[PDB]
Amino acid sequence: NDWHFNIGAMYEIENVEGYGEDMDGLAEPSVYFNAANGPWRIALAYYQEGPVDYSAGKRGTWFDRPELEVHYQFLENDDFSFGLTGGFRNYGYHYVDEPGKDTANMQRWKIAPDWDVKLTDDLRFNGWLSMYKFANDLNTTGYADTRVETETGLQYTFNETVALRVNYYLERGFNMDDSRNNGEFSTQEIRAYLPLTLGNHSVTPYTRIGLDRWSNWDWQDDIEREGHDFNRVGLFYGYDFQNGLSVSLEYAFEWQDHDEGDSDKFHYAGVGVNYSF
Ligand SMILES: CCCCCCCCO[C@@H]1O[C@H](CO)[C@@H](O)[C@H](O)[C@H]1O
Ligand SMILES: CCCCCCCCO[C@@H]1O[C@H](CO)[C@@H](O)[C@H](O)[C@H]1O
Ligand SMILES: CCCCCCCCO[C@@H]1O[C@H](CO)[C@@H](O)[C@H](O)[C@H]1O
Ligand SMILES: CCCCCCCCO[C@@H]1O[C@H](CO)[C@@H](O)[C@H](O)[C@H]1O
Ligand SMILES: CCCCCCCCO[C@@H]1O[C@H](CO)[C@@H](O)[C@H](O)[C@H]1O
Ligand SMILES: CCCCCCCCO[C@@H]1O[C@H](CO)[C@@H](O)[C@H](O)[C@H]1O
Ligand SMILES: CCCCCCCCO[C@@H]1O[C@H](CO)[C@@H](O)[C@H](O)[C@H]1O
Ligand SMILES: CCCCCCCCO[C@@H]1O[C@H](CO)[C@@H](O)[C@H](O)[C@H]1O
Ligand SMILES: CCCCCCCCCCCC[N+](C)(C)[O-]
Ligand SMILES: OC[C@H]1O[C@@H](O)[C@H](O)[C@@H](O)[C@@H]1O
Repeated sequence: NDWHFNIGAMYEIENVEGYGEDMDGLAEPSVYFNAANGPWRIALAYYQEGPVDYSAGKRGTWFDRPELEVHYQFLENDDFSFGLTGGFRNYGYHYVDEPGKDTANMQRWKIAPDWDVKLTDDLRFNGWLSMYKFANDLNTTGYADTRVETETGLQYTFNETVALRVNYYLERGFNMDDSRNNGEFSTQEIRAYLPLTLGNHSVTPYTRIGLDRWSNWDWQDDIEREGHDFNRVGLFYGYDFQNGLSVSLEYAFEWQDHDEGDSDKFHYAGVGVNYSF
């Protein structure tokens, strides 16, 4: 048909309390492009994660992450939309003072059906399920070869200005390859959002309530990545000029109730820009 394209840049931040120092902030630059015809979406992304910049470069384990995906929109229509994504991703780890470690490259393969089913003129049952295989350098990297993920639930529309999404979120890492044991975990949350849609402004308060969560790792005392889920309240802002230029702001406070002397607390901040054409 016609072709559509986007390009954008997002910069995110993730902190931990207190003052302190617990050590001491992540930074997540990233850029994307997508296109754009028909039931076909082509996407590529570049992401990178590491400690808060200050680079001599005396950094700390960081990692970069090319991404490519293609999405096929089988059926779209007000009754029952259905869709699919295959994805490939590469984690390019660079360890900095982790004895026994220099560098890793683990791949992730992704198969994610998605859906939007009408229930009434005010209720929808939308969602995505996502199946992954992770490939090389697992021992080094700690991932677990297989992982399921899904966020699905109900949307109710008060009117063109206010909506309510309440979802079940589930994330299981497990190993298909007995015997490997590394990165096994399970997360369950309820997620609730109230997308406010005020002309060009867009605000969404939201929250994640953990149902049950267990891991194999970050407690006493392992380093941090995927995944990695916390109770949070957050708010997302978004503005569309109709240029084709949008920007966004998001902030979220996350906690973990504990039995130590008190409890671990996190901050997320996140600005984006997107341009359509
Ligand atoms: C893909 C590129 C998106 C924009 C990159 C983020 C721009 C800011 O880069 C920033 O340098 C500054 C040091 O004062 C700080 O504000 C940030 O912590 C640092 O990462
Ligand atoms: C990644 C997007 C590819 C777009 C190709 C379909 C046509 C849209 O843009 C196209 O660029 C092509 C060369 O790049 C030419 O064949 C077309 O004449 C030009 O219109
Ligand atoms: C720009 C739109 C033209 C369609 C691009 C080629 C695909 C047309 O063919 C489609 O592909 C599907 C596989 O994804 C199959 O279910 C069927 O062969 C068909 O519906
Ligand atoms: C045969 C080894 C790879 C050859 C290059 C292209 C074929 C890759 O095909 C497969 O993609 C799968 C995605 O689900 C992965 O699980 C596998 O690691 C891979 O072998
Ligand atoms: C995301 C918002 C959650 C509320 C929507 C689902 C509430 C579950 O309630 C259900 O709703 C159906 C629609 O009338 C009723 O017909 C069912 O009998 C009832 O069990
Ligand atoms: C509208 C939002 C729906 C919330 C549903 C909460 C209960 C979900 O059902 C869940 O199915 C899981 C499959 O992994 C089981 O393992 C869990 O025991 C069960 O709680
Ligand atoms: C994972 C790194 C942070 C990116 C967060 C994107 C915006 C806020 O996270 C939420 O995720 C949902 C996924 O189903 C989106 O549908 C919501 O609109 C969005 O508010
Ligand atoms: C995606 C590309 C981003 C380029 C952004 C360049 C603009 C720099 O952003 C700066 O914001 C500050 C607010 O604290 C103001 O004080 C400055 O006037 C402004 O230049
Ligand atoms: C189960 C229904 C729950 C309603 C959904 C509202 C979730 C948003 C959380 C609000 C936090 C934002 N606030 C109010 C502090 O500004
Ligand atoms: O569509 C929302 C997307 O969010 C991402 O964070 C998930 O990893 C994808 O599987 C999902 O499709």
